[PDB]
Amino acid sequence: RPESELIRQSWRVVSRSPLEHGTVLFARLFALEPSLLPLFQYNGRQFSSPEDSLSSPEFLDHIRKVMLVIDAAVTNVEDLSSLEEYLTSLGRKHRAVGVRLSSFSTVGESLLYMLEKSLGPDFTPATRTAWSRLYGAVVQAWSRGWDG
Ligand code: HEM
Repeated sequence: RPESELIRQSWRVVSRSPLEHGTVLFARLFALEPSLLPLFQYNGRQFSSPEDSLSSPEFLDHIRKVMLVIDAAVTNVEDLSSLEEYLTSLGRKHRAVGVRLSSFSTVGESLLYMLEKSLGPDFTPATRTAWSRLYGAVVQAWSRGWDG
C-alpha cells in the first residue's frame, strides 16, 4: 500500500544510524517530560541530568532496543497483529518499571520530532499522518499491558 510505502521509505534513512537517531528521540523526550529521567535505574542509581543518560552504556543499549522495536513495527506495518502479544507484554513491562501509559504519547511526539528533523523537506504531511496512524496502532497494542 502507498501509506505502508511512505512509512518504509521514511524509516530507511534513520534506520541506517539508529543510535544517532534514537539519541535525538530520547533527548527530545527528556526535554518534553523531565520526570521520565529517574525511571532508568541502572546499578540502582538515578541520572541527575538528561546528559548523564547519554554516557551510560545500558541507557544507550536501551536506545538500540527501542529502535529495533520500531523497526519491527515497520516490517509489520499492515501486519501489525503479528506483534500484539509481544507489545502487550512490553507494555506490561513498562508499567512495571513505572512508565504511565500517558507518557507514551510524549514518546510518539518525540518519534515524530526525530523523523521531522531527519527528513526535513521529505517529511510530507501524508507521512506525518501515516506515522501517526502506525504509532497510534502500536500504542493501542501496548496499552493492553495496562489492562486498559
Ligand atoms: C517512556 C519511555 C520509556 C522508559 C522510561 C523506558 C524504560 C525502560 C526500562 C527501565 C527498561 C529495563 C531496562 C533495560 O532493558 O534497559 C526498559 C526495557 C525495554 N524497553 Fe523501554 N522505556 C521507555 C520506552 C520504550 C519504547 C518506546 C520502546 C520500544 C518501542 C522500549 C523498548 C524496551 C525493550 C525492548 C526493553 C527490554 C524489555 C525486556 O524484554 O526486558 N521502551 N524500558
